Parts: sequence; structure tokens; C-alpha cells
Amino acid sequence: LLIGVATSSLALHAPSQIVAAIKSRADQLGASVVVSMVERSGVEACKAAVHNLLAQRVSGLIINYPLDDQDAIAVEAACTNVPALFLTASDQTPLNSIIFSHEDGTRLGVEHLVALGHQQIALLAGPLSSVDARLRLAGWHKYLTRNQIQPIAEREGDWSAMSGFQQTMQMLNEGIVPTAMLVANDQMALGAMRAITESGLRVGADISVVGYDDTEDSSCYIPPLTTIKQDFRLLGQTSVDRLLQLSQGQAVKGNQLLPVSLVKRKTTLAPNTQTASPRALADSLMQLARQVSRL
Amino acid sequence: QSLLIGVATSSLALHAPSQIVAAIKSRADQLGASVVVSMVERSGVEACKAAVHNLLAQRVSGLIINYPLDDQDAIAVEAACTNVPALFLTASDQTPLNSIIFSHEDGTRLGVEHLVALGHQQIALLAGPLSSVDARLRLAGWHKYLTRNQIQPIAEREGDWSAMSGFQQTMQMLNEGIVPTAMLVANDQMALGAMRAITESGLRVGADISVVGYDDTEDSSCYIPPLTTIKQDFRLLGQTSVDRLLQLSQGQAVKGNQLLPVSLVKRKTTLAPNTQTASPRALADSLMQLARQVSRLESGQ
Amino acid sequence: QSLLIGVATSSLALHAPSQIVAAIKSRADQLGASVVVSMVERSGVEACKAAVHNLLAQRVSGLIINYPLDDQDAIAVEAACTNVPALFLTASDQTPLNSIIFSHEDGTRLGVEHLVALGHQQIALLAGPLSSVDARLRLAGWHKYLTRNQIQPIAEREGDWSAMSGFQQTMQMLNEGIVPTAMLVANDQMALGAMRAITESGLRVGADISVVGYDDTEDSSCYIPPLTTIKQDFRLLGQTSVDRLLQLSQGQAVKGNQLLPVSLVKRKTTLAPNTQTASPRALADSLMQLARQVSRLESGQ
Amino acid sequence: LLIGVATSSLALHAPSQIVAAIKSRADQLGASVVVSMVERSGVEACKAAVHNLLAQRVSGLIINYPLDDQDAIAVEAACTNVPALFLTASDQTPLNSIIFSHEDGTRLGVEHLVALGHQQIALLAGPLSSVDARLRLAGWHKYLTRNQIQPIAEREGDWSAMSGFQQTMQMLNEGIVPTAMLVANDQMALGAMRAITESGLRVGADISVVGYDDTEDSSCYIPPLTTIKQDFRLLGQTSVDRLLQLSQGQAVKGNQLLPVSLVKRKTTLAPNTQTASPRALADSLMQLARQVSRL
Repeated sequence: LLIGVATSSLALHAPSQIVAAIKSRADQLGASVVVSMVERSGVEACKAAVHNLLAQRVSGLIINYPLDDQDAIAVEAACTNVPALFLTASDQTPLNSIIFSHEDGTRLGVEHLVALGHQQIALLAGPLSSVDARLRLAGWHKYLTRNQIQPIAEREGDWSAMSGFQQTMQMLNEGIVPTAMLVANDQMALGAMRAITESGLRVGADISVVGYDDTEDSSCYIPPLTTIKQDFRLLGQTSVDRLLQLSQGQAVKGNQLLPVSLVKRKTTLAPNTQTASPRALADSLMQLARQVSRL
Repeated sequence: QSLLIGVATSSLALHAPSQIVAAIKSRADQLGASVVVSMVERSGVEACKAAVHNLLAQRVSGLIINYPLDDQDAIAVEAACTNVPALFLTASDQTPLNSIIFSHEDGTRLGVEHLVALGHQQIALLAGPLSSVDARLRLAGWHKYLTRNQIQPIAEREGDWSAMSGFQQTMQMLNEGIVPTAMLVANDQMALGAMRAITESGLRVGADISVVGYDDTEDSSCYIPPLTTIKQDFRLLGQTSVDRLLQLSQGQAVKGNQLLPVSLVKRKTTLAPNTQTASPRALADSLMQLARQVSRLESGQ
Repeated sequence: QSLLIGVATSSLALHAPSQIVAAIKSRADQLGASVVVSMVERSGVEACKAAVHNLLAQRVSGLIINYPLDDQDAIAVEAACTNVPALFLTASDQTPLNSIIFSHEDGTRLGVEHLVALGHQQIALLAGPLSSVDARLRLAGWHKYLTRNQIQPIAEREGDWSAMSGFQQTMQMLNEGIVPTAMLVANDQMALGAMRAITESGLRVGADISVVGYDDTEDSSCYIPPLTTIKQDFRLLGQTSVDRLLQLSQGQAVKGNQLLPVSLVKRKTTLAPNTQTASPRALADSLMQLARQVSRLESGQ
Repeated sequence: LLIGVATSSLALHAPSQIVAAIKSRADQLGASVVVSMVERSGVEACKAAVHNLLAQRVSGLIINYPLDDQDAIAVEAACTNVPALFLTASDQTPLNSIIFSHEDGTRLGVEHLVALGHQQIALLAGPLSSVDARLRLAGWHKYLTRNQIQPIAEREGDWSAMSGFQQTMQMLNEGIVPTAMLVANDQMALGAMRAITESGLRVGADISVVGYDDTEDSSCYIPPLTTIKQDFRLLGQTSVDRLLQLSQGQAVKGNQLLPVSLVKRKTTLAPNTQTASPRALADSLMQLARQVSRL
């Protein structure tokens, strides 16, 4: 009894964790797992990945790749008589899915920051070609708009830590300086955190930052990142069981949602109007300046 | 035609293995070879033997074993590959099997030589889990080259590759009052954790305790501060091994052990140990951040 | 079926007209209307009359006149459009023709109000070529709003839209020993030139002589320093005019003059005039470059 | 007597100048000109542009859009019995073309910088999907390689000034700091120049920069940009005359090349070795530092 998994061939952290989670469950059920990987490139890429898994004589599919609603339906088409469970959707996808509430993760983030009293807030989305990123960005916009705040700046990365840094620097070097940032995944946050820091500012204290995923490394970012936990362990367990129900011709054939949670660590703080004095401010320097003469 | 290659890998969502598997796919794409992956439920050699049997059932044309195995365990696993070209990305002392691994002998030398050159003497080690042969070799290497530079390490400790295990060991060590000036760490995640431990212990990475990673995984260039570490080029290892495996399935290869080079990547976690006033080149940093921080408040005004 | 629209434009490779024509295409693409362009050999009204006759020969379904014409000249050109809906992107005082232009009344107010608010009193004007009615209106505007703020400009001068004419006038002015604290400039290219003139005259843009553009063309966000200027949204003007023209060819439109808004875009060329009491936020610039420059040499060490 | 021109619908400076140049000539000859524009999107886009111009009952075509060698031949196919002259090519295109020597423009740039003594050099290409940018990048690589230098970093923009800035910042913020930059067009240079400047460095003195096009604005960049002049006035004049020959069934049916030239302004300088003294270096500061106390 064998299950096929298709996944972005792109070595990001969450997709890695998700695939671990899936294996972990299947182990407990004694179902074997095989993985094919999807060469970026959208929907035709995925249609091919599927065809391998099918050739493998699998008993069911788990599509762990982010697809447009139109693209998903196409991919479902390929699964000729094979139960297929997608880990993308949006709201009224007429396919079998499990995804986390994005509606929650965005609310939570925004509500957390707004409660701390931040008004000058900025957004750092994933690559908007990806529907993940699109939804999360919409969510933020919605709940900010719903709290009479329009974000002071938005920007798009690609999920990488380094894209996080580059956008956050570009923004700061334009002289746009928020007191808080909503970031679309934990790797981009890390990069944004460095950008802040190297820009002579303090994470939390000066610019608060809020991640999205609570991937493993995040609890140990410096300082430990406040972020939206999506429980991938859970998503694995869930989807496998769901898929097995599906192959028995008896399931909640349709969309399904999983909860998220805020994880408050040390990157979020009431915005400090950290108003230092004119004459002692120039002092920090009037020593600094001398130190070089020593050199 | 086409041709299909099986990959067995730790089912453990670490960064390097993830990158390695990406690197393998990336190449096979260029050659039009398809790839399938089975995953290995920790648990050593029997686990792997099983992983293999699936890949074989899959009607593959060759195997790439991306899981860390003892010399004895590897040979066993090789046994399972009934008639199927198999290329291991582990090896050790006496391996009579087809392998490609990075020079550990280099990566350890480089690290040690880098730190010793900066003038560190009170050095500490942070190994991977020694049940893993990766970690064992790298630890031996360090020991060797330190010993070879008349230094015996002031403390060694073992993690499990995780960032969090990095933190816990580094805290445990510091809270014992053992305080090195430098740390050799066995992978970039454990480094991250060690870095936090240092930092939260009221100390400065580089300036007070220098740290040196191992892997140069993607995130590392953006650790705060950017981590100095031993680059292993996984992009390369992928490309290499696939090509090697395809040679192998054509009955004409360097049937045996093979080694890939590594390199040091000097970033901002390494610094001459506390010399009492500061270095020229990091000062124009340390200050330009100090000068940058006050630039902000003065802006804010 | 489809439908085809003719565009007449200055054959003179300036930035805004280029952008405008891009904007027009961009929209027509979305509507599936095709576009053809004829170009107007400077030379005023006869030139344009000819341009039109080609577009008509082309069997178009409507015209967009993107060339600057006197009220008298426009009416003449309108005459040529024998039975063909024609929409002008010029207008002036009494235009009884179909037009869309930006509020010049706003763009001049905004500029003047921005500078006056920063506290500049010694202000100078740098108009486009006054043979062009663009330039004339914008110059009048400035005069009006300055006069309305009890300031008469200390010097005015005319360019030709080119960057280089910007430079030559601004040098000529400075070398006469007229030195304003601020300049209103009639388009972003001339500003660039003026900015160089200032700079090479040993003075600092913003800090010493503030400068304010007009258009916010693409390049301007990257002038050194990024130019403060009046944004006219050409993307918009394109979209607007095409839709308006298509309404027109259906015999149902706001047959007459129409106005589009403008906006100020505050970048780093505008600053309270010299006080050796410099501003908090631009100081942590002026200095963090001064501090950045020395950071370099100190690094270089 | 009427000539059709197809051009990128993308409001860059050189294409604008080129189209001016074409008109300017045709005026002198009393030939009229009409322009259709090409909606990015490669070869199908262009095949359509052509069909309009043809519908217009023109007497000849000038294709001012950058095409692959394969794509060009396709587009030539569409010109059913109509003389067509392309302003793209590469070396052995079997079509009628006029382009500038890219082989020269790259040599000149490299030779200019190498002569000044720069070794740590960096490249800033146009969008490599465009064949323009590809050739120019190859050229640089070639002549650098030919001068025993491998570039310290290469990067790709999109012709925009802003993409010039973003790549140059990204590079500098990575801590890669060349002494010289070869840039693939004058707008990207401008952006790179700001990036340098805002990075606390001096154009020329610290990082020399060399453009490509000598478009109008460039003589007034701050500081006036050193760049490879391509004479678009000339290219206009040339191509119109050539096209008219062509419609008379008597021309140099084939590839043709135009020269380029270096224009030395104030962005190029022997790389500085200025070791300033320890004790006076710290002094620049120990005043600077006080100035802020004023506030």
C-alpha cells in the first residue's frame, strides 16, 4: 500500500518539513511513500510529476506544490482513477484539499501588531506568482484595512532568506522605516532581521517582525522569532489519513482547513518612541570618532 | 528512451540533505533522467535496506544512497542492490564501494588553520551526533589538526545537527564557566544555535567568541552576523554523482572512492581574539553599525 | 471585428511623450484595439496637419493628438479630422475641443506651496521652451502662486526640455551670481541638468539649492539625489484617453475639456534652506555619507 | 512612399532616440513613416506588429525590436514580398540587418578599464532574455578573459535605471566591491551610480563606471558618464537609405555593421591606492561627530 507525493524541487524548509511529516505518519500506518519532484515551471511540470507517480503503481496522491485554482483542476484531471489530495487551495476549490487557514494567520499577525500599537507597518510577501503568497498578502491587506491602517510599504521576496534581506535593505535605504513588518515565511524574516540589524536598528525594540510557518530553525533566530505556527507535523498526519479514507471511497470529498497559532517570542514589542537626547546622542560618537585615531 | 534513478535519503528535514536532493534533481532534469525518492526512517542500516527495496521495486536504473552509513552498514546495503549500479554519498577509512564525499580532511584543516592563524588557543568543538559517521570524522579531523598545532581543545560537545541542540550545548558549556574564544561547529544549523547561546550569554559572536560553521547552507549567509563556514558545494555533489551514476550504469566508471574539495568562506563570525582595542577592518564595521545606530536616533529626531 | 486608433506625437524622443505613448499602447492592448503612430516634425501646426492626413489615410477609427498646440492651432487641426473622432492631449484657456490634460493649476501650486512651506524665499524658475504652450502655462502657474504668496521669483529662465539645456541655463544663472535657494523646473530632464550645474558649482542639491521637477518620469527616482517632483501619471492619461476616445467613436462622450490630477512626490532634493542648524533626518544622511566615506578609508586600512 | 517601423512598446531611451533618428531622415527624403509597437512577448508579438504595417499598404519595413536568430527568420517570413531591414542580428544572420559592432563596444570598454589598471571588475548586463544583452555580456567576458581577468561578479538588470540601482546595491551589500563596473546601458548605469554613491562611495574615484549607448541624458549624469557611444542619428539615416535601396531591388542584401566609440567623461579613473593616515583619519570624524550635538 503505496502513496505518491509530488513536491517543489526547491529545497525550502517548510516543504522539507511537510514531506518529513508525511513520511512519519505513513511509517506508523505501514504505508510506503515515494516522492517525485516538480521542476518549478507551474502546471505542465506538475502534470509530468504525476505521470511518474502513476507509473509507479501507487494507490493515492498527495500534491504538495502550490497551484492556481485553474491549474489544480487540470492536475486533478491527470489522476486517472487515483485518489488525489491537494495541499493547495483557495476558499471554494471543488477539489479535495487540506490547507491551513490563511484567514487566521493573517488576522493573528495583524491583530498581534495592532494590539502592541504599531501603525507604520510594512509587508513582505512571498513571490506573488505563487498563490500561497497572494492569499497571505490579501489577508494582511484585509485585516489592516479592517483596523483603519493602510500598510506603509509592501514588497515581494521569493521565500529565500537572502531575498528577505535584499528587500528589507532596499526599503530601509529608500528611507521608508516601519515600526513593524509582517513577513510571509520564516526564512525571509531571518533576512529581514539581518537587514534591520545591519541598518543600525534593533529587531523588536525598533522594528518588530512577525514570521509565518514556525519552521524548526526559527525558535533559535537571534532574537527568537515571533511567528505564525503552522503545524506541519499535523498536516502530514491529517492528509495521509484523509488520503487513505479517500482510497476507500468514503471521505469529506472537498476543501478542509487546519488552524494556525501565534507564537510570541522576542521579535515583537510595543513601538518604542526611543527619543534619545540631542547632546548625549552626539557623544556616543565623539568617542567613537576618537577610537580610530588609536588605530 | 529515458532512464530513472532512485535516491534514498534521511527522512529528517535537515538543510544539507534537502539541498543535496535539490541538486540531484536539478542535474537529472538537464539530462532528462527522472528521479524518485524513498526516505529512511532514521534507525540505521535495516531502515536503509528497506528504502532500497522500494526503489528497486520501482524498476529504477540506478541508486544514489544519501544517508550516512558505517563502513560495515554500507557493504550490507550494497549487497541489497541486486545487479543495480549504486553510488554512496557516505564513505570512511577503508570503503571498497562506489562513493563521492567531500574531503573532511580539508574542511577540518581549513577551519583549524583559519582560527589558529587568527591566534585563538582556547578552542572548543561542537560535533554532530557521533552515532553518525559524518560527525565522527569531522571531529577526528579537528582533533588531528589542533593536535598538529600544539593545541588540545578546551572542551568538546555533541549535538544532533539541530539548531536547538547547538544552543543547548553551547549554553550548558558556558554555564559551566568554560568559555572559549572560538568554536568549531559541525554544521551550520548547530552554529546558529551556538551563536544565540553566545549572544544571550551577554557575549559577542566574533569579537568575544568566534564561530566557524560547516556546510554553507543557504540560510547561513544571512545569520546575524553572517556565518563564517566551510563551504561544501552540494550543487556540485548533485551534478557529479548523477553523471558518475550514469557512467556506472554503462559499465565504465572510476569504480571506487572519490573526493570533492571544500572551501572556507570568511564572513563576519571570525576575529582575532580579544585584542584590547579593535581591528582596522571590522572596526569600520563595528563602528559603522555604532555610527549607523546613532544615525537612526538622530534621524528619528 | 477590431478597431484602430491613430496617435500623432512629437518626433522628438523626450521621456514623457515616450511614456505616454507606451501608456496608450498598454491600454489598447487590453481592449484589443490596435494602434498606429505618426510623428510630428516639430514645426508647429502645418506639421501636425500633415501627420493627421497620414493617420486618416491609414483608415483609422479615431485620433489622439499627443503634440502641444496653441488654442488657435488645435482648432485648425481639429478641422482636418474629417468625420473622425479626435481627442487632444493639449488644451489651454478657452478650448472648445475634446481634451484631457493634467491640472497645471495644481502642479504649479503644489510645487510652490511645497517650497514656500519649507521656507524658501529666493526662488528661481526654469521653464520649458515658451513657444510650447505646456511651458507657458506652467510658468504662469508658478508666477501666480508665488505672487499669491507675496514672492516674486528672483530669476526665470527658459530651456528646451533637454537635460543639457537645464545645465546651461542653470550655469549661466549661477555664473551671473544669481543664486537661489530653490528652483522650480518645468520637466525632469531639465532638472537633472540643473542638478549637475548646481553640483559642479560647488553647491549641494537640496541642502544649498533645493530643486523640484515636473513629470516624475521613470529615471527620476534614481537621479542623484532622487528628485522631488510633480507626478503626472501617464499610465493613467493613456488608459483614460483611449477609453474616452472609444466612447467618442460611439457618439456619446463628455464632449469637451477634461482634467486629471497631479501629485507631489517628495524625495531628497528639497530641504529647508540653509541653516547651519541642519535637519535631523537628512543629517543622518549628509553625515552617514560623510561618516560612510571615512568608514571606507578606515576599512581600506 | 511609406515606411513601416516596428518597435518595443516599452519607452526606453535608445529605442526612442532610434525612432526619432529614423523619422528625421525620412523627413529629409520626403518619405512618410508609420509605427506599430510590439507588446514585449517575443516573436508572436512581432509577427502581429508586422501584419498591421503590411495592412497599412507600406513600401518597406524596419524591425526595431530585439529578436533571436531563429525568431528573426520567422518574422522575415511574414513580410510577404516586402523589403524588410532588421536592427537586430548576430554574426551570421542570413537576413538584411544593420547593427553596431558589439565586438568593439565590449573591447573598448574592457580595454579602457584594463588600461586604467582595474582588476576587480564587475558586469551589469541587460536582461539576458534579450539577445542585445547576451552578446554584450559575452563580449565583456571574452575581452576580460583575453586580458587574464575573470570578472569578480556579474548581474543582470532589465534596462531600467531602477534595476541598475537594485543590482548594484544587492552586490555591494553582499560585500562584493569592485573598482570598476561595465554596465549594459546608460539607464542602468545611472542607477548603479546612485547605488555606489549612497553606499558612501565615489563614482570614478572609488568605483569607476562605464555605460553603453551614450543616450542624451548621459552627458549630464552626476558625474558625466563615460560610455560607449552608439550613434543612433547615424543608424536611423543608414537604415532608411538602406531600406530604400532594398525596395529598388539592389542592395548589400545581408548583415552590416556600424562602428562605436568610447566617450571618456568623468566616471573613469585609475583605481585609488590612497592609504590615509591613522590619526588624521579619525579627525575628519571627531569634528563630524560634534556637529550633531548642535541639534
